[PDB]
Amino acid sequence: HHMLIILTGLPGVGKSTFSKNLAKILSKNNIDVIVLGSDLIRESFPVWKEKYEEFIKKSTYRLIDSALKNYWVIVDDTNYYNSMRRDLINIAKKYNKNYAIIYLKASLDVLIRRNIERGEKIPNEVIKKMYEKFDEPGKKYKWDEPFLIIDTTKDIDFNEIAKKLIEKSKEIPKFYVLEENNNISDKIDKETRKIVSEYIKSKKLDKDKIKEVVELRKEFLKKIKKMEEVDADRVLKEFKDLLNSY
Amino acid sequence: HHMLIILTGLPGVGKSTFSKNLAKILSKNNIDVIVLGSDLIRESFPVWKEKYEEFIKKSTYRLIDSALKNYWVIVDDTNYYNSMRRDLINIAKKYNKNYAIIYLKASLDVLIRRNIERGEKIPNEVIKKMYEKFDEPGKKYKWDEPFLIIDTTKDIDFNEIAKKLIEKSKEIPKFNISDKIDKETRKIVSEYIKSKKLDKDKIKEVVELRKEFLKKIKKMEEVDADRVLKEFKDLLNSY
RNA sequence: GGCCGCCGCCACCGGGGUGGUCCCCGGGCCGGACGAUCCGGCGCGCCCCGAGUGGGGCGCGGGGUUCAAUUCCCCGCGGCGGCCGCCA
RNA sequence: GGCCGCCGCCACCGGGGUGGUCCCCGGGCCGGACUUCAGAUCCGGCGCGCCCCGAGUGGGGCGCGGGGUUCAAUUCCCCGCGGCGGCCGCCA
Ligand SMILES: Nc1ncnc2c1ncn2[C@@H]1O[C@H](COP(=O)(O)OP(=O)(O)NP(=O)(O)O)[C@@H](O)[C@H]1O
Ligand SMILES: Nc1ncnc2c1ncn2[C@@H]1O[C@H](COP(=O)(O)OP(=O)(O)NP(=O)(O)O)[C@@H](O)[C@H]1O
Ligand SMILES: [Mg+2]
Ligand SMILES: [Mg+2]
Repeated sequence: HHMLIILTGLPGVGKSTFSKNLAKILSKNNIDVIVLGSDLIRESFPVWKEKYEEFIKKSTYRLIDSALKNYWVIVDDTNYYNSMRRDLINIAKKYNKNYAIIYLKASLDVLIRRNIERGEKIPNEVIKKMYEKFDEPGKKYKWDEPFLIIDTTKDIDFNEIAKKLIEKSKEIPKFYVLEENNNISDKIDKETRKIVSEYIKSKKLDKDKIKEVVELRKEFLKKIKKMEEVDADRVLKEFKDLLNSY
Repeated sequence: HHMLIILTGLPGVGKSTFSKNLAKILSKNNIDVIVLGSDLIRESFPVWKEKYEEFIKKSTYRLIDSALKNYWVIVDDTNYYNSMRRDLINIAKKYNKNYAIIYLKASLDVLIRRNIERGEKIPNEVIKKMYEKFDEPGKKYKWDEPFLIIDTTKDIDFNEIAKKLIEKSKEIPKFNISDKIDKETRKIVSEYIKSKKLDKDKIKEVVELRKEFLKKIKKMEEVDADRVLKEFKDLLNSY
């Protein structure tokens, strides 16, 4: 069906650009997609202020969440922390939708250069620190491993990428658990095991004979799971008797 | 406090531009303000589709709503219908905040000119019809009356506008027994008048009789409906 | 990136049990005796034996307890995860 | 923009009620009743208009937009004037 696309990468690596191109392709593919990012709101404020961020984070997540109920969502954001990427995944987990992390990278070189061409709104010094404190996706959690790693300096086959994503959208997202396909059959197993250990201690057996006692139980148990009705007490005696006449 | 500023005007009249300016000024005035408009989300879609509108509307209102809890909010939208403007007011009504409608005007001429300059993404034909069906703010409801009417063709004193708004933000947003005796006695009198067909002079007395009785009772502290109503009926029968 | 938790380190995969030199359930695969069925088996390393096919022995991160450790204790490696680090 | 509607025209202001000649509740003011002052108390009252009497100061008549159902209209109905709203129309 539809899925959540999480982007991750340092400022200026080309995330927003990426989003719009990827978004157009996906459209041509008859896929309703929307690009959401914290900036949408953050930049709706004439000025920036630390106190705004709480609201911004909350407002952004709400959009993604409500948007993910009906459309493909490409999250255009830094997500330089893994716990952020997690938060975004829990949204897809919540609506049981497939999710794909796309990590865009580029050498600090290209980043500093592009930031200078932007007026250096964000001090080069910051860009440098972020590059260092950035959480390499996949390095800590397997759920964090990137479905793709894109190098914005080289070409990009948006058609191939769109193809791969669509195919993953069709897969089954197993976020938590499943079952595929008793007590008495089990109690006989456990008990016979203890009985065999008792017999082995009372006869001070050697390696050779013990292996027969073990095979003796194996044969015994096989003969029993063939019989329909069985009683713990009864069987356990037939076993002890079998061991005594060994 | 903080208030909800509603913008209204045809596409290209200068709404978004207006918002950014008004927001900057309000900022220097130590006021936390945010600019929100349906376009924010609509344009987050690579292409446009009728079915997106529902989400776009709902998602936008949610933002304005959650934003108006902590910040001033300038709604940058066309809102060419009054029912739309109302729906935004209901938000301010909900949080009991002041609201100010700002109508941006411009001759069809300036609009068509500006639309051409934008690539005419919106066919001129459309701009023309929207102009012909733009609900003139105030024309139907007093609550719709514009706090201001701005002509984007002439200059704009953002400092003056900012001052007026601030001042309006400070204004205040607006948004038994004795009775039962009166009612019943009235009924009793109508009943008595039906069962005896009195004369003009006579009924005038019955009415003055109730008048005097009622006055005598509003003097007594404790009273019981059932009880007094009986004393009245008895007084009626003994006259 | 910091803190902490669960698990694996018995050897086809998954799940589970267990002081027995492993075992049970499901799946897969291989071989032998007879075509389905019956029976046996399954990884890596090292060593011995056989002209060869093949057969057999030893071991399974380090150490402790024990007749015996996959299991129980301490340590080491690894797998997975949780919380938080939040325009940067 | 389309469709539907509410309130006032009882009379200090606002809300409301009720076929009883009006009233109920809150506000404001004026005055009477207990003051040097001030938070308070109970109680009478409060608008508009046309005509007349004060040979002086005040009081008297009647009406409360037009008509109808009525013994009685503030109330119920039709219209007028005055004030206000609801739903919907939705990139456009
Ligand atoms: N594939 C690309 N190759 C070269 N330059 C690119 C590419 N994509 C984007 N750019 C340019 O790199 C600069 C930043 O791109 P942008 O998409 O804004 O990055 P971003 O990560 O979204 N930035 P930010 O939102 O601040 O984190 C602009 O000059 C883009 O035009
Ligand atoms: N005060 C102004 N005087 C003259 N031109 C203006 C003014 N304000 C804005 N413009 C120009 O008018 C064009 C559109 O302005 P814009 O602010 O986008 O209007 P809008 O109503 O927000 N448009 P839309 O979002 O499509 O409804 C741009 O060229 C603006 O620069
Ligand atoms: Mg960006
Ligand atoms: Mg605009």
